[PDB]
Amino acid sequence: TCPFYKKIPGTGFTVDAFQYGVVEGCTAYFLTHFHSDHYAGLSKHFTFPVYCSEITGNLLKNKLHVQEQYIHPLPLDTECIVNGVKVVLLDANHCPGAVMILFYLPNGTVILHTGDFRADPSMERSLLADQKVHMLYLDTTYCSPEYTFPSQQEVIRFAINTAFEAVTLNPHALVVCGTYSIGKEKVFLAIADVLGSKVGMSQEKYKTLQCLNIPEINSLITTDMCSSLVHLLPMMQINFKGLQSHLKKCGGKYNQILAFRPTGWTHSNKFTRIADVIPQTKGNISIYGIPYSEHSSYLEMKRFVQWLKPQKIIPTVNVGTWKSRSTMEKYFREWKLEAGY
Ligand SMILES: CN1CCN(c2nc3ccccc3s2)CC1
Ligand code: NI
Repeated sequence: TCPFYKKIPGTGFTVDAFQYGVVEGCTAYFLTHFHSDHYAGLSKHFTFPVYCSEITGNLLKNKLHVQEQYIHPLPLDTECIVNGVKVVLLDANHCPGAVMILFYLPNGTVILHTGDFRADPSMERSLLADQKVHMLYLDTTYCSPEYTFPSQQEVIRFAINTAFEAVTLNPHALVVCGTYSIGKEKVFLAIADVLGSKVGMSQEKYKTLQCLNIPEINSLITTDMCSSLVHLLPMMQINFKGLQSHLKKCGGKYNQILAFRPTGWTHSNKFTRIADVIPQTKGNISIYGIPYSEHSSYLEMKRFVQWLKPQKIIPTVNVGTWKSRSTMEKYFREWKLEAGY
């Protein structure tokens, strides 16, 4: 059964609620983004209206084979009426196609649902500017002060400089990058750009990327592995065994692998600066864990919420334990007392 924090009161709407069968009273199902925990339950047999971004709709049609008659893409930054209620989709700064949803309820209440997001000061100059928001359904993934990590720009500078140095020292080195979902494409695109290569990948991953409206994508990616010196592999293969096995398949073209595992936050962020990050190495294979996050840091989350000044916050992540709920509630109250709302 569908939990309370996925229902929008005063409407027939749910958000990211496809794994609960027919939700009683639901006339429109919104999907914030194409990540499996959020789309869980969708398929070609789904027969209710789904509202989403254009990019999310391309993935629904081509990857999940949802019938076109049920896919309702909406443009961003545009007031739309859905089943008698005004809504707006805003860019979430998460993965491609990810949105936040503003709902203007018939009674005058305004609700913002962030979906998954990485809060940024640029959101302060979206259509949110000077918009009173009564209720905030908040991506609380990293809602504790220990969760620190660098900017995406800093992480990409590290990855580009590391890959360029390694391949310039050894032109027979291969670069490999792990993936298990959409998101974090800048990691492999930026490395391939500095090396003068297309990114090589499976047919299935190529299909996924073809759905993402990335400018000049045909110039950047390929299924011809032999033509490419930056390869994408499943995240599960980014280990010494998996990479040794891959190197064997490359027909003596390469004698070294440099691999990247984009993660979220890890406990080494409590000790080691991005500049000082070192790999794990065995023989001619080295593996870097890089903290490329598509969720708000604690500090980014706190700034956004203190700017927005919501009357009530409903967490959508870390909801399952009393300890995590109590921790989040304590921070919301600190933030409110500090800023005066
Ligand atoms: C059994 N543990 C319960 C507490 N835990 C977390 N609490 C929060 C709160 C806010 C952000 C993240 C977390 S993780 C870890 C698991
Ligand atoms: Ni997500």
